[PDB]
Amino acid sequence: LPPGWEKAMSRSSGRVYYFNHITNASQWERPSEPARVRCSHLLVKHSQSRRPSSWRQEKITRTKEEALELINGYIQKIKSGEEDFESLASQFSDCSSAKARGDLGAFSRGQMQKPFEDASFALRTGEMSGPVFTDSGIHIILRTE
Ligand SMILES: O=C(CCCO)NCc1ccc(F)cc1
Repeated sequence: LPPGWEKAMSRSSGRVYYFNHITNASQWERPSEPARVRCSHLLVKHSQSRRPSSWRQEKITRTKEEALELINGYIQKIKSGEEDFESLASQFSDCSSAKARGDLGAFSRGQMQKPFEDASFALRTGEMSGPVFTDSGIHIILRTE
């Protein structure tokens, strides 16, 4: 029963699943620290972001609820294989790292905003987060190293 993870029950199907309250990931199978990790991310900003502006939009006006809907939609397409994380990050991430397919490079604890850092270090290599909230907006995080 690894830390961060809990058992839960599907409302629609009644089948057990597992949920991580640090990364907001959820999955059906029973789940399986380094100085540094490397992550990519897809950021969707909203009107309450620290700076409501990006390379995509001079004035970001979408609500925090609308931003969460967009994040949820991207997660669905990534999990179905219909779209690649890197493709969606390049097209739709409100972070300048979109130009690098979302790649932020490597970082230690104490550099990123805390909810982002905690989710990044709690992911296993290759694992992707659910929606992660920071003062910048809502993130999907992919731990690559
Ligand atoms: O430089 C890299 C990747 C480095 C090698 O892995 N990405 C560009 C970038 C990173 C963080 C940003 F906040 C904005 C842009």
